[PDB]
Amino acid sequence: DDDKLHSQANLMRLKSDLFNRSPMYPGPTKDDPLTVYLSFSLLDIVKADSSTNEVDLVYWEQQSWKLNSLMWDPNEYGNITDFRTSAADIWTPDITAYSSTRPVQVLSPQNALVNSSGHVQYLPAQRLSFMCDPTGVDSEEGATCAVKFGSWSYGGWEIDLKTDTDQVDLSSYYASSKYEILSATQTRQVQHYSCCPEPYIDVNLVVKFRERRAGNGFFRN
Amino acid sequence: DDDDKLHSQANLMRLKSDLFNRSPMYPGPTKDDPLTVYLSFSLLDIVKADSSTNEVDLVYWEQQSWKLNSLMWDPNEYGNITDFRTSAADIWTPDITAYSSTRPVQVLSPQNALVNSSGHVQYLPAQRLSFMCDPTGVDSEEGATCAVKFGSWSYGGWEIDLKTDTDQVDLSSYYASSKYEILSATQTRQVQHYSCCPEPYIDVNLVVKFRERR
Amino acid sequence: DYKDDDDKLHSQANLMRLKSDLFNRSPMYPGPTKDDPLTVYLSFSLLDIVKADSSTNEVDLVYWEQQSWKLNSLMWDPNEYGNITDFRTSAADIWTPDITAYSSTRPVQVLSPQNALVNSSGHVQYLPAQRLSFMCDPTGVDSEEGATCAVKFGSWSYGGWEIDLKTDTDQVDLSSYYASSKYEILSATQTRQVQHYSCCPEPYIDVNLVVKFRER
Amino acid sequence: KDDDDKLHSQANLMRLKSDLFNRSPMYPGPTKDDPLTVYLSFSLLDIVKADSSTNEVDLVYWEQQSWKLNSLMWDPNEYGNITDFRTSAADIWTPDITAYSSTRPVQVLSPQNALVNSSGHVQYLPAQRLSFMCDPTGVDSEEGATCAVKFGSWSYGGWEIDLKTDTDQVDLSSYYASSKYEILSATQTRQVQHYSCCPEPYIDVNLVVKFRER
Amino acid sequence: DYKDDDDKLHSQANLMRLKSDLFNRSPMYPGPTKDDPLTVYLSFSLLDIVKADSSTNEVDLVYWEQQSWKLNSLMWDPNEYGNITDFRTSAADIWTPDITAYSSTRPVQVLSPQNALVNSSGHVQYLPAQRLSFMCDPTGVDSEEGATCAVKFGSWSYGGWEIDLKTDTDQVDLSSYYASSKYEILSATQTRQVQHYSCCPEPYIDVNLVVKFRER
Ligand SMILES: *[C@@H]1O[C@H](CO)[C@@H](O[C@@H]2O[C@H](CO)[C@@H](O[C@@H]3O[C@H](CO[C@H]4O[C@H](CO[C@H]5O[C@H](CO)[C@@H](O)[C@H](O)[C@@H]5O)[C@@H](O)[C@H](O[C@H]5O[C@H](CO)[C@@H](O)[C@H](O)[C@@H]5O)[C@@H]4O)[C@@H](O)[C@H](O[C@H]4O[C@H](CO)[C@@H](O)[C@H](O)[C@@H]4O)[C@@H]3O)[C@H](O)[C@H]2NC(C)=O)[C@H](O)[C@H]1NC(C)=O
Ligand SMILES: *[C@@H]1O[C@H](CO)[C@@H](O[C@@H]2O[C@H](CO)[C@@H](O[C@@H]3O[C@H](CO[C@H]4O[C@H](CO)[C@@H](O)[C@H](O[C@H]5O[C@H](CO)[C@@H](O)[C@H](O)[C@@H]5O)[C@@H]4O)[C@@H](O)[C@H](O[C@H]4O[C@H](CO)[C@@H](O)[C@H](O)[C@@H]4O)[C@@H]3O)[C@H](O)[C@H]2NC(C)=O)[C@H](O)[C@H]1NC(C)=O
Ligand SMILES: CCN1C[C@]2(COC(=O)c3ccccc3N3C(=O)C[C@H](C)C3=O)CC[C@H](OC)[C@@]34[C@@H]5C[C@H]6[C@H](OC)[C@@H]5[C@](O)(C[C@@H]6OC)[C@@](O)([C@@H](OC)[C@H]23)[C@@H]14
Ligand SMILES: CCN1C[C@]2(COC(=O)c3ccccc3N3C(=O)C[C@H](C)C3=O)CC[C@H](OC)[C@@]34[C@@H]5C[C@H]6[C@H](OC)[C@@H]5[C@](O)(C[C@@H]6OC)[C@@](O)([C@@H](OC)[C@H]23)[C@@H]14
Ligand SMILES: CCN1C[C@]2(COC(=O)c3ccccc3N3C(=O)C[C@H](C)C3=O)CC[C@H](OC)[C@@]34[C@@H]5C[C@H]6[C@H](OC)[C@@H]5[C@](O)(C[C@@H]6OC)[C@@](O)([C@@H](OC)[C@H]23)[C@@H]14
Ligand SMILES: CCN1C[C@]2(COC(=O)c3ccccc3N3C(=O)C[C@H](C)C3=O)CC[C@H](OC)[C@@]34[C@@H]5C[C@H]6[C@H](OC)[C@@H]5[C@](O)(C[C@@H]6OC)[C@@](O)([C@@H](OC)[C@H]23)[C@@H]14
Ligand SMILES: CCN1C[C@]2(COC(=O)c3ccccc3N3C(=O)C[C@H](C)C3=O)CC[C@H](OC)[C@@]34[C@@H]5C[C@H]6[C@H](OC)[C@@H]5[C@](O)(C[C@@H]6OC)[C@@](O)([C@@H](OC)[C@H]23)[C@@H]14
Ligand SMILES: *[C@@H]1O[C@H](CO)[C@@H](O[C@@H]2O[C@H](CO)[C@@H](O)[C@H](O)[C@H]2NC(C)=O)[C@H](O)[C@H]1NC(C)=O
Ligand SMILES: *[C@@H]1O[C@H](CO)[C@@H](O[C@@H]2O[C@H](CO)[C@@H](O)[C@H](O)[C@H]2NC(C)=O)[C@H](O)[C@H]1NC(C)=O
Ligand SMILES: *[C@@H]1O[C@H](CO)[C@@H](O)[C@H](O)[C@H]1NC(C)=O
Ligand SMILES: *[C@@H]1O[C@H](CO)[C@@H](O)[C@H](O)[C@H]1NC(C)=O
Ligand SMILES: *[C@@H]1O[C@H](CO)[C@@H](O)[C@H](O)[C@H]1NC(C)=O
Repeated sequence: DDDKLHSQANLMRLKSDLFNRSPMYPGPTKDDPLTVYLSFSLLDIVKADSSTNEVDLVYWEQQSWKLNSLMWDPNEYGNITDFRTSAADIWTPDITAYSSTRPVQVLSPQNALVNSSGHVQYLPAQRLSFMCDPTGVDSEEGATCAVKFGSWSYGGWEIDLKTDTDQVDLSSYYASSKYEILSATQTRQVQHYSCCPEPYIDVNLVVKFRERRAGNGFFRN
Repeated sequence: DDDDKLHSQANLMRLKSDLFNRSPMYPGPTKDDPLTVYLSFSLLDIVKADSSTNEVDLVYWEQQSWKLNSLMWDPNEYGNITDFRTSAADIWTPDITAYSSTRPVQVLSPQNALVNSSGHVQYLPAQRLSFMCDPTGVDSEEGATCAVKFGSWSYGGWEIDLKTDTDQVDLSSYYASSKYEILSATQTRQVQHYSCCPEPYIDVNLVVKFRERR
Repeated sequence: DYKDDDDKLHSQANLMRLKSDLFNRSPMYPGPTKDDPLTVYLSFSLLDIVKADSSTNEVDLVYWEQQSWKLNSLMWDPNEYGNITDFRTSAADIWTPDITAYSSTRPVQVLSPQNALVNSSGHVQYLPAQRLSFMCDPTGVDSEEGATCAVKFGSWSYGGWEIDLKTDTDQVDLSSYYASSKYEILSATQTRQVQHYSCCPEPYIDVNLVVKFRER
Repeated sequence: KDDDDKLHSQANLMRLKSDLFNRSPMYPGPTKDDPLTVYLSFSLLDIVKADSSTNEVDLVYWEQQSWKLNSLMWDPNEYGNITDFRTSAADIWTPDITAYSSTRPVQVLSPQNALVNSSGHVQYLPAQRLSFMCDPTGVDSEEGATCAVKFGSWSYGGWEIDLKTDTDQVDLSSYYASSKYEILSATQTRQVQHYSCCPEPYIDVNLVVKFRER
Repeated sequence: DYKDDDDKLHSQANLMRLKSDLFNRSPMYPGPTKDDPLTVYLSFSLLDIVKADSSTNEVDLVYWEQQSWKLNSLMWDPNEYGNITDFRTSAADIWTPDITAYSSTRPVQVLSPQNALVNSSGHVQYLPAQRLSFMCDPTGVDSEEGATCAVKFGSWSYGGWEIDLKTDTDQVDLSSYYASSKYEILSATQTRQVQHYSCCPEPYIDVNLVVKFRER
């Protein structure tokens, strides 16, 4: 049972070495660029407001990246290959929804997973209000909306974005939602501004949805 | 007698300082240092059920308990203190969360925890929760049925194992004049597997059947 | 006069010296224990019943809650500190009890600066003004007999062997109640209660606030 | 060269702030032996909402507060002739003035910073949105509705803090011309309150506003 | 590449070194004075008119507000810092101006991470995205001429001798305005104004944002 206090001490020592004994990573630069992978799972479309043209979505947004400053040798740490930590202990990217109408709300505990090769996985669940015209949601063809995500302060030469797939994950979508999903895609886009040389990257989340019509009966999920 | 109670008070200051200021905070469980967390619910009120958004608002107390070796002490060195209350910010707490909440949880009680000499912690946040629920049927005799799963957000079953003492949600505090009456409320431990990973994942499924008070 | 100015200066330095000896000398009070229990006195003054929602069965109440307790670690000899017999300070500088409404439906909102009064015998007086939403069925509010609701207040984490709760009176103070409120108060009472549970030896104390009210 | 003088005046300001704030313990607040006079004045910006279902009204206003501390004085000659500065309100003591009949926490609409001058005067001007207890009945007639809310210290009696007003007329010059509600009059009046339990008098400023639908 | 990783490490150290020298090596900037006046450039990009409330005469606007200024104490020689000419940093790490909307009815809400760009000549660029409720009478929004509203922005505590405000253009940027908004913009202008008060010698500067809009 002295093995247990031992591995606890190894973890404590690892985090102290990583966090306490080095200054926090200052973020990416044009000389030290970063790639952030984004992926979305849509959970629920909660509300569509046709008087303001705002829609409210609940989703999980997976973010991952890699820092050399987060690497270690599992063998000096008693074979710890990964650990959970508070997101406040690490640098995280400034990714944001460009068309939000209210401050995004965080639904999940804010913690991340770091492994020995320096990879970070951060998966905040969020509630978002964003600009969307729901017109046609009460029909069978439904309504279509889009919101773009990306760094607020960094261009493409500092932070690049990529997605693993263009399919947004619907496997967790709430089956009894007021709204059913017809389709959801997530697409990397490159934009330029005349005033500036560098590219700007965003991931475009496009959702087609309609009012769910129920039969009379219990729909179980 | 009044000079004993000053020692008593100094004994706790000393115990608190020895636990909290001497080693670092517990950095969560690991695969080879896993932790069991007991979870149990007491439902207070169903406040609102919204047909327009399909969200329901529950008020409840969520009882969490676990045990840490680093929180143990010998009461004889501490003036026979067997336990104390402390701010929850002073201790590690599990990341248990409702998977299908639609709004940030609202905290209805001061956040303090009880720690006892064998290192067991008792944490009892009272909360208001909005979660995804379709209230249809709430006006029938059969009523409406909703489910919300709770568990660790970031830790798997090899790190945090999750348990209940009973599969019965505690109704003894449920508000008798609520707009909604409770037909049944259950809390069931479930084990889940993802094809992506060998690790089992644990949740407690809170299932509630309810209808408008008639 | 620079004699008056010096006087002012010396008296400020005295209060500063008192506060520094109390607060910066010994670690903050760790809270009460079985061997060192604390008595907390509660009293309520009702200000407005702002609304009653019959769709959710919630009521919103504005009130002032007076809390007071004594700590030996807050005591001083006024002779050593310029004849200061008391002072006002931020509620953050001192231990406060964990008293909470057991049947709130939303986090309680604090309406007043959070400051407390401390006296040389170690007594603390703290009067937060608050707005609370709590579970109440306001059926009958539209009839002469009115509606009745109750909410219990007490320590969330400390049982009766640690914190003992008491009331000055069993009569809620109505003297500051808003005369133009949508609801008039038929009566309000505040009563200490002691509860025991099969599971546990320790008694649990609360103060039970019962308000009977109807539309103006 | 010119950048040198500017650099010097910055150093001067920083030196003054350090001497005032870092080089001494903050003012403990007023006492019976060291009382403080606080000047209060109101400018009404907008009556936003009048809710007849709850009897609450929502006002946007700025509240001017000023007082003088000997411990904020300095000789401009030792400070590069700085006669005043702007500072964060957290850096200095501010009085506990409060609306006694508020129904929700006041919302702060302006950056919280104060102006301090060499003679020790502080000027602090928070812009606020306030919901308070008011019965709007009559708001739909030509006579209008009347409402009053009292402002004063929460924790200090008249022997510690004394309130004064510059004038009994509330400043309307900034009132929003297109507001849903028109102002017939607004007065701000110092009042002395007595309670049976206590020798100490209690001071407040009573803000009375007559208004009607525009 | 392994030596390529040494170079990245070195560049991280350079930036960390830079920030440490700017921030931890001096007391905070105390803000502007009449002897060290400051010019702030303001520009607006209109995003959405979310809601026009005719029962309260409040309108809710989503916009980006670009603020730019220059501090001598933020300058550095890139040659001493590995040729870094700019960096991003948390807005909390720097002084920021007190610019505020004078006719807001609710606290402004921040929609974007608060970080700023600083470059070697001492220029800062801060671009908060915000949602603002302000006093506006939406009458005529359902007609052809539409409705017209205006809100003034400027320093809350500094006069013209300390903070001067400019705009680069009198034209609000509409290129990002949501095409599907409930409301379409007929025009938006942003104009520097100089306010004078009888009581005071010092002028007070503001930027007046005027928006003419109607139901789509
Ligand atoms: C610190 O950072 C700074 C800023 O990042 C950096 O300075 C810049 O460095 C880069 C890399 O050197 C420069 O970008 C390059 O530009 C090259 C083209 O410019 C050359 O040709 C220009 C045009 O000449 C014609 O036109 C003019 C009229 O316009 C006319 O008078 C001429 O006669 C001629 O007809 C010319 O203006 C320019 O001359 C300037 O710069 C040189 C050297 O810097 C200097 O000697 C001169 O006196 C004068 O100041 C120059 O001759 C371009 O070819 C090159 O692109 C190649 O490499 C890139 C990758 O680097 C590839 O993408 C591409 O495929 C090519 O292979 C590159 O884009 C930039 O112009 C520098 N200067 C400034 C101010 O931005 C420093 O180097 C950094 N310091 C350190 C220590 O790292
Ligand atoms: C700091 O602040 C707190 C309050 O915020 C102050 O607390 C007070 O402390 C004093 C001193 O301990 C208390 O006085 C004592 O009271 C007890 C109990 O009797 C009181 O309450 C009883 C029921 O609640 C009741 O029997 C009594 O009623 C009668 O008596 C009072 C007059 O005292 C009268 O007003 C009533 O009409 C009744 O006739 C009474 O309410 C009492 O037993 C103590 O008595 C003895 O000791 C005193 C000297 O202390 C002596 O003079 C007597 O002869 C006797 O020997 C004592 O009177 C008071 O109750 C506390 N009030 C509280 C807690 O709110 C505290 O004093 C402040 N400190 C300082 C330094 O200012
Ligand atoms: C700092 C704020 N920032 C937010 C921006 C905002 O981007 C977007 O909203 C956006 C991006 C790609 C495609 C469409 C976008 N978009 C819109 O343009 C409106 C709508 C809400 C939306 O989704 C992110 C990228 C870049 O900053 C890294 C910006 C660009 C960099 C450059 C560009 O100026 C033309 C542009 C900025 O204007 C400011 C900068 O000037 C220094 C910026 O505010 C955003 O412009 C859209 C754009 C800059
Ligand atoms: C990090 C966030 N986290 C939240 C999750 C969320 O879990 C659930 O929502 C859930 C769990 C059991 C049963 C039903 C669940 N569920 C749903 O799946 C939708 C509905 C709202 C709901 O309640 C907790 C457990 C685990 O993390 C410890 C997750 C799984 C671990 C693994 C799994 O990937 C296949 C899965 C994650 O996708 C991410 C991970 O990849 C590293 C995760 O986001 C959640 O997936 C549902 C699931 C992970
Ligand atoms: C820590 C949370 N705490 C809140 C409680 C809550 O108290 C009440 O809600 C309550 C008390 C007396 C009478 C009625 C009460 N009540 C209700 O039960 C419903 C309604 C909201 C209400 O007012 C305060 C006192 C004590 O904690 C010091 C509790 C008791 C201690 C003991 C008791 O268990 C039987 C009881 C607790 O259940 C938990 C404990 O077991 C771990 C507790 O959650 C509360 O029980 C009501 C009760 C505990
Ligand atoms: C500490 C909180 N405090 C708020 C009070 C509240 O003041 C008012 O509400 C008020 C003041 C003057 C005129 C009318 C007032 N008033 C009302 O009383 C109802 C309505 C909301 C309103 O505006 C401020 C002044 C004094 O505090 C320095 C109080 C008085 C000091 C003394 C008085 O006891 C009778 C009175 C207090 O009751 C408590 C105290 O006991 C130590 C107090 O809570 C307030 O009483 C209204 C009154 C005390
Ligand atoms: C400190 C608070 N402050 C906010 C003010 C508020 O500014 C405005 O509201 C404003 C400014 C320019 C033009 C129109 C303005 N305005 C209005 O006045 C009403 C309407 C809402 C609006 O936008 C900012 C500028 C200056 O402070 C730097 C003020 C002026 C400086 C001077 C002026 O006194 C006459 C005036 C102040 O009254 C207080 C001061 O006394 C020291 C002030 O509160 C604001 O007056 C509008 C005005 C001062
Ligand atoms: C510390 O806490 C645990 C529970 O959190 C206590 O364990 C209990 O032991 C008592 C023996 O009287 C039993 O009532 C329970 O069955 C045990 N708990 C559980 C969950 O089964 C332990 O005794 C506590 N130590 C004390 C009280 O000092
Ligand atoms: C730092 O940023 C400033 C702008 O904030 C840049 O200065 C601008 O340069 C452009 C192009 O020459 C000119 O229009 C003006 O001289 C500047 N604009 C403003 C607002 O002053 C500058 O390029 C940057 N400095 C360095 C050296 O990188
Ligand atoms: C860490 O995570 C990355 C991303 O999934 C993975 O490719 C890598 O193999 C992991 N490293 C270790 C040692 O676990
Ligand atoms: C305190 O009071 C005593 C009288 O009891 C007096 O002699 C003394 O001067 C006072 N102390 C101060 C500092 O005023
Ligand atoms: C400081 O403020 C007061 C008014 O509050 C004014 O009378 C005075 O002139 C100012 N400065 C001084 C006294 O030098």
